Amino acid sequence: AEKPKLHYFNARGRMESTRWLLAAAGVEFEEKFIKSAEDLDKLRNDGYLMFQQVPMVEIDGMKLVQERAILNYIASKYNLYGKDIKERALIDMYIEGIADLGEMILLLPVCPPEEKDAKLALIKEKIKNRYFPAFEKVLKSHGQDYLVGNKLSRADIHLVELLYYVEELDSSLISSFPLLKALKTRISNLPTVKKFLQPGSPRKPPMDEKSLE
Amino acid sequence: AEKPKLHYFNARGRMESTRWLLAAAGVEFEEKFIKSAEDLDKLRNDGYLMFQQVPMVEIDGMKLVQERAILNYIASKYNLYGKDIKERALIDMYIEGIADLGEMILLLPVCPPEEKDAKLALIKEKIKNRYFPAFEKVLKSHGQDYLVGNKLSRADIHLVELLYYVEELDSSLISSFPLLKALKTRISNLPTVKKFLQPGSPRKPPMDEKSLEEARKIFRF
Repeated sequence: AEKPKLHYFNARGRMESTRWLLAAAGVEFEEKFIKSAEDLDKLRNDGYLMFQQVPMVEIDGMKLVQERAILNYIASKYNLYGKDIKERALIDMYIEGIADLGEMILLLPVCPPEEKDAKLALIKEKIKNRYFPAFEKVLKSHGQDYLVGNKLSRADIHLVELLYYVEELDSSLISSFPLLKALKTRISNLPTVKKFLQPGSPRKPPMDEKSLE
Repeated sequence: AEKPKLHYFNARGRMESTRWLLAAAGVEFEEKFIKSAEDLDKLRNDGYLMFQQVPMVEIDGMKLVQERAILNYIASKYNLYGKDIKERALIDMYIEGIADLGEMILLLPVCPPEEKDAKLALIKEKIKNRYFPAFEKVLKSHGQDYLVGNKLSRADIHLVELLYYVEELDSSLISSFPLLKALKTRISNLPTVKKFLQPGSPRKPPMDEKSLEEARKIFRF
C-alpha cells in the first residue's frame, strides 16, 4: 500500500511518538516538513487538515489528524494494541498516564520564566512520587519483559520514549526504579528500535534556543 | 451484570462524557460521590487509583482510570466504536477535535481572570471558524444521519453533548450550521438520550462558583 506520509514541522513536538511507533513496528515511512507559514496555509486551504492543524498522517487513503487518532490506528494495524478489549483497557490506562506526564514536559519550555522553576520542581515530584512508582509497580506485578500480555505493545514504546525525555531533563530521576531502567535497555536493543536510536533515522532532536515560530 | 460504579465529585468535570455514553448505550450505573479530601485520600490509600486521580470506574473486574481509557472500553463493549479500525480512526479523529474544544470550555472557569475576556472570544472564534465548520462538512459529505458508518457511534454522542455546552455559552454559535442543529435534534430524540436529558436523570448541572470551591477543598488546589 502507500507508505505512510507524516506532515509536521522538522521537530519532535506532537509527531515524535508516531515516528517512534512506526519505527518500532518496522514500517517504512516518509516525511514532508512544514518549513514556512505558507506550507501550513496550503495544507489548510486544500482541505487536508480537518481542524486546521498538524500533525497529519496520510495512511491507507485517510488524511488522519489528531495525534491520538493516528497512534490508535497505527497500533491496531501493526498489532501493538494488545489482543482483546481488556488488554486495550490496560494499555489505554498506561498510555494516558504517560501522555499526561509527557504533556507537562512538552510544555515546560513555553512556560513564563517566573513560573518555570516551580513547574520543573512539580514535574520532578510527580515523576518520583506518582508516575515512575505506578509503572514500576506494573512491571513488578508480573515480572515480565513487557507491560501488557507478555508481548511488545505501544505501551512499552511510549513509555521508553518518555524515559529518554526524562533522562534529558534529569538523569537521576530513574535511579530508584531498576525495573524501569531494565525496560529501557531491553526495548532499546530490539532491532527496529536500535536502528531508530542510531544516527540517520527519522528520530528528532530536542528543541534548542533557536525555536522561533 | 454488575452495574458500573463511577467514582467522582458530584459534578460534570471529567466524568460527564462517561455518564452520557453509558446512558446512551442503555446501561444503568451507580455513582459514589467524593465529598471530602478525606474521601479521595481513602481511594488513594486503598490502591483504587493507578495514578492517584479520579475519574475511576469499576467495571468488569477492573478499576479503570483515565477518561479516555474508560470511554474507549465502554464504546468498544457497547458497539459504539465503529465496525472496523478504519471507522475507529474516523471516530477518533472527530472525537479528539471535540475533546480539544471541550477542554477549552471545561477550563474557562479557572482561566486567570485577566485573560478570560480574550480567551472567551478566541473559543467563540474557534467554534464558528474551526470546529463547527469541520463537523458540518462531514455531515454534508455523506448526508447520513450519523457521523460515521451510517450508524450511531460515540462520535454522535460526544458531539451532541458538546453542542449542549456550547448552547450554554452562547446560543447563537450554532445558528449558521443547519446540519448540526438537525443532528442535535435527532440524537436528543433517541429514547436513551431523551431519558437522560429529562429532569431526574444522573446528568449533571453546570459548575457554579460554589461547586468550584468545593472542588478546590477536596482536590487540594
